[PDB]
Amino acid sequence: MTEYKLVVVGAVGVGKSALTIQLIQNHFVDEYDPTIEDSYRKQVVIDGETCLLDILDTAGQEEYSAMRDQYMRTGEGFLCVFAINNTKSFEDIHHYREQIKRVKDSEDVPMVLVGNKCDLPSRTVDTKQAQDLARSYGIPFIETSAKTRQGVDDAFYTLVREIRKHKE
Ligand SMILES: C#Cc1c(F)ccc2cc(O)cc(-c3ncc4c(N5CCC[C@@](C)(O)C5)nc(OC[C@@]56CCCN5CC(=C(F)F)C6)nc4c3F)c12
Ligand SMILES: Nc1nc2c(ncn2[C@@H]2O[C@H](COP(=O)(O)OP(=O)(O)O)[C@@H](O)[C@H]2O)c(=O)[nH]1
Ligand SMILES: [Mg+2]
Repeated sequence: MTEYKLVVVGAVGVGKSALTIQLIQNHFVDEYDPTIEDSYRKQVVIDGETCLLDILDTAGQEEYSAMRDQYMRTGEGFLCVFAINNTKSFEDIHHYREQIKRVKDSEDVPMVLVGNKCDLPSRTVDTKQAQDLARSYGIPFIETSAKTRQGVDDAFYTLVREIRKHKE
């Protein structure tokens, strides 16, 4: 197996847990303890490669430590998640990218921008806005629904592809 260490980041309530559990366990959790942080492992084939995905679903308080810095820099690629009905979560993306670039000490870290909850009727964050930000960082952008499972496999598999590209 090729191992890939993925970290899922973004504001409380954007659906980091629901995206992870949809990929790992194939069901939608309506309630998942917002404070619970953990890593989940999944064997999957991506473009014919047998991959062991090790996925950190981030949680807890805004706390900076040498320990947390160390845990975060073991990530090889980052899923940067906002909700399409949460303007603040979209505005917070830059902050998360800056903390990733800081602990990785690099301007090129594999990353995918994810707009989650695309099943929801009214959006406050337009696809074009998110596309614009993705093009600026030079990363892929995908809209997902942890609820319907739309885009979920594609989001994680696209991040693995970015990590492969980075390896060259
Ligand atoms: C996240 C993250 C994170 C990385 F992506 C990379 C390296 C990190 C190193 C660290 O020591 C700490 C973090 C980290 N951990 C938690 C974090 C955390 N919490 C509270 C909300 C939910 C959570 C799961 O994101 C955990 N929250 C934030 O920023 C939240 C905002 C909202 C209030 C003001 N904060 C600053 C901000 C902006 F836009 F300026 C967004 N950062 C965290 C962080 F950088 C790193
Ligand atoms: N409608 C809808 N609700 C979602 C989606 N993803 C997550 N949720 C809900 O949004 C809330 C927060 O999700 P959670 O995964 O706990 O967010 P986290 O704090 O980022 O882990 C929960 O009530 C979830 O059921 C989605 O794609 N569509
Ligand atoms: Mg969660």
